[PDB]
Amino acid sequence: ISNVLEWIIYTTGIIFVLPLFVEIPAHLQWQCGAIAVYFYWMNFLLYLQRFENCGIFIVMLEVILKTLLRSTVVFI
Amino acid sequence: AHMMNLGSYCLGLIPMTILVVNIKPGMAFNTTNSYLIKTCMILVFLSSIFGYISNVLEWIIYTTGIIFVLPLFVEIPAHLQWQCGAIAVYFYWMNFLLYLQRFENCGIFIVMLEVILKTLLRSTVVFIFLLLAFGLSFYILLNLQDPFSSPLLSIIQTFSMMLGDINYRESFLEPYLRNELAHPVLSFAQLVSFTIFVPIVLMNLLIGLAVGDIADVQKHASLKRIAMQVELHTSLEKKLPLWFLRKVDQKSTIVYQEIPNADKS
Amino acid sequence: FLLLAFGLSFYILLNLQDPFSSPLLSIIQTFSMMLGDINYRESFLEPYLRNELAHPVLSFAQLVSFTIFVPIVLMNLLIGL
Repeated sequence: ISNVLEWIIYTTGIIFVLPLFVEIPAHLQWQCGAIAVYFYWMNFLLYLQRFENCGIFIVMLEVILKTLLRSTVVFI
Repeated sequence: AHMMNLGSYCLGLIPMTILVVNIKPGMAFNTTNSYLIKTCMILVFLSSIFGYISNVLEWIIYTTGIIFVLPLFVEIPAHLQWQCGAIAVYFYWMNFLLYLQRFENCGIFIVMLEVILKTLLRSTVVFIFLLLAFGLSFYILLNLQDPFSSPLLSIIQTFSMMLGDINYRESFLEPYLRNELAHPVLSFAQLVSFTIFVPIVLMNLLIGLAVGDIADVQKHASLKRIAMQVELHTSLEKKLPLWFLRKVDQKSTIVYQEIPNADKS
Repeated sequence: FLLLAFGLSFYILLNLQDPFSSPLLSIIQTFSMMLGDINYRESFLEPYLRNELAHPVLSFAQLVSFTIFVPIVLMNLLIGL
């Protein structure tokens, strides 16, 4: 749900910008930057869940995706 | 009357086809058949000014038509003119669909398409943040490789990726065996996540909206159509002068796949 | 009439490139393009890096519009019927 997203996003943001305050490998930092961006935005969708125009769209998408995961265990 | 309006638009439509089918793409503006072209050209220039959602379409189409044929009355760059010709053609025809919105055979089809497309645009703002996010993630993981250089290429590429083909599974594999692509461990994960979130689920949901609303329109389709014809005749009746009434009117008629039973209250 | 319109637009933007020479090839090509594969995203990209293809600015727009109006929405509506 939303709170492990709130966890992961911040920690990856931190790795993303530490090397101003230490020396660290450079590629690694750049690497986990990718994850930071991606999770960042997709998380941001759930904030856009609220309002009127979107507000119906996303609940639809979350529910359909949970419906997807039972299927994903059996075709996994 | 109706056809007459179409025709005013029609003697515009067949021109475009003739000019761009007959000659040619490239030439600054080219050699016989010279009359076919002169006639159609002047006819178009005149077909443009007559009148001057649907009205910004009525704006854009005419102005682009004008750029399309000015260089007979000035010197201008040639490629530019040819370029905005493309837009002119495309918008031209798609606009023409809305005139075909009227009548019976089509008359239901298109309202369906416009409504479904508006239903599409809320979705397009929210995956214009989502697909954008994916766009950038793929931007970062493989822009050693070409094409992924620069943001814009990446996002447009992923956009194309939505459709169907992945596609360009000749773009992970070969790097990976090359060992060119950095971050195998993560990147494969990225693609499996990607297919869990756009090729399959998003598409299916969009399909879901499609089916829901189209089903809803067809549920009481007949009224939408007949309300189209009555509306048109009432808003034709009011403008035309009273003395041109009965005639035409028989107020009688000699007599010498229609509408579905299943819908009911 | 609609797919014909698209056919001609792609006719004008990339008929330096082959196949788009002549109307008939173009319209049939776009027709095939409806199905699914774009497909032939090996037909914009490489020109563009070549810098062969004229009108990048507009043309990319043309393809994004195109995918908004046939691969996704039209197909889904036909599915709807």
